[PDB]
Amino acid sequence: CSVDIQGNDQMQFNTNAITVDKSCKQFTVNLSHPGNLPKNVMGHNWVLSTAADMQGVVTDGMASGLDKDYLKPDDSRVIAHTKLIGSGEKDSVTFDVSKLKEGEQYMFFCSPHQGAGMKGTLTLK
Ligand SMILES: [Cu+]
Repeated sequence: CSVDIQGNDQMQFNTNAITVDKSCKQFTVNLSHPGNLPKNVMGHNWVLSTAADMQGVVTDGMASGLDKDYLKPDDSRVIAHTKLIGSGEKDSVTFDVSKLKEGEQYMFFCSPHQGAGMKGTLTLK
């Protein structure tokens, strides 16, 4: 009921498909950032929404800027998220699996780099 995920200096996560076992009550993502670039140059977060909500979350988050960790404050569309991290920093987020529904499509992404392809699927199994 946990996954370790890395975001690197070239705007890539080390996975693009996360599976959450449906028997898990909570799920945890441990985000880290190998590489050498600091947060105000190549910062990453990990953000979860429905596939439908992803674009809005990214557009509104980018507009919110670096000091808001590239996320719209109190965004109802964001199921779970970490803070923004630079190289050598780490952050974890845990969420209730009850927040995911069978039949729905979910995406994870880094909001500042989602447009550059830093995204993937999250699926219940
Ligand atoms: Cu990123």
